[PDB]
This record gives sequence, structure tokens and C-alpha cells, in this order.
Amino acid sequence: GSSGSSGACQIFVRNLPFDFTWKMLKDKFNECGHVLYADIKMENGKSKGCGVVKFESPEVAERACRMMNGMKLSGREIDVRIDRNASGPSSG
Repeated sequence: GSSGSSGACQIFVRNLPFDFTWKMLKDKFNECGHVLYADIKMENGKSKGCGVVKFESPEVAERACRMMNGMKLSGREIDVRIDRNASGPSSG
């Protein structure tokens, strides 16, 4: 158990193809449910290979996690997990 955000609808991704775009990232997680928020984190105009995906229901996310957990992308295993700290911007 935990005392974080009530309902894990958003998730996190890492180790994404340098070419991997937002559009693809979305439709990619769509398989699970209806993706709403989808973007690709970047630094000074440089892909980081990490993004996020938000769903309509909290249950879905919990699923998309494992469903995509270790999804060999273009020969690159990605790390999918549920985001517990999705409140506000995440950057120093």
C-alpha cells in the first residue's frame, strides 16, 4: 500500500529509440487503453529516450506497465512503471 496519488493513471517510460516520437509513443500504449497525455522528454533539443503516458482509468495504467514492461523497442528494452510522483513538473 501507499499514500500517494489516488489512482495510478499515468506511467513512465525509459530507454526509448532516439527516433521514437510522441505520436508513436501514444498509439503505442493505446493498445492497452485510451491514451490522453503523451510526450517525449528532451534536453536542450536532445531526445532523452524517456516519456510519459496518461490514461483515462487508473486500472489501465497499472496494466500498460507490465504489458509494456520490457517491451523490446528497436532492439532496446524499455523500463515501464507506474508514476507515483506525477504532481507538478519534475525538473531541478
